[PDB]
Amino acid sequence: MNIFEMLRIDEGLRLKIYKDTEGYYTIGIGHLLTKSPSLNAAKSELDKAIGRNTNGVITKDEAEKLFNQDVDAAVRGILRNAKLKPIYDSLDAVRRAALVNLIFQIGETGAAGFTNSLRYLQQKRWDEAAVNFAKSRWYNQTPNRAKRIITVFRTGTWDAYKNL
Ligand SMILES: [Cl-]
Ligand SMILES: [Cl-]
Ligand SMILES: [K+]
Repeated sequence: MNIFEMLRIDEGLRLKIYKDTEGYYTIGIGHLLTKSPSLNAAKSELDKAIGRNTNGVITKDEAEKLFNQDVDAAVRGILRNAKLKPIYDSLDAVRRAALVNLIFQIGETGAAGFTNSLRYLQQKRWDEAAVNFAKSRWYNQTPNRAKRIITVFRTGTWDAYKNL
């Protein structure tokens, strides 16, 4: 288990544009294209991203390329965010992966509302952090995925992703 295998499980792989859990145009391994309701707008974003006129369809290799860029950028942004970097640095590698996964899904701005939960993680109050993370729109909207991420933050093990 590692961050890529973890996010590959949570996001799946689709080589044609599709709508994510929020209704937004996405492709590949959870690569958000745009929040716009315009398919054409999403297709333009895809072409920009891949570097060619794709028509809404990409290769597995291309999907993987954007995926690598997304995870890298996610970690990197965590490191530049003063509200997140200290949390990240305080955790072990397993929990760190859980935090990258959360940000990949909700974005830094999304995480702005997780100050309390993040603080419990920094305090290493695992159970409390877990309880706190569940009290969120994120949890309510994607509970199965959230449960997984929360168990990871709670135990520091990949048990929730085994058998997946
Ligand atoms: Cl991109
Ligand atoms: Cl879910
Ligand atoms: K997805």
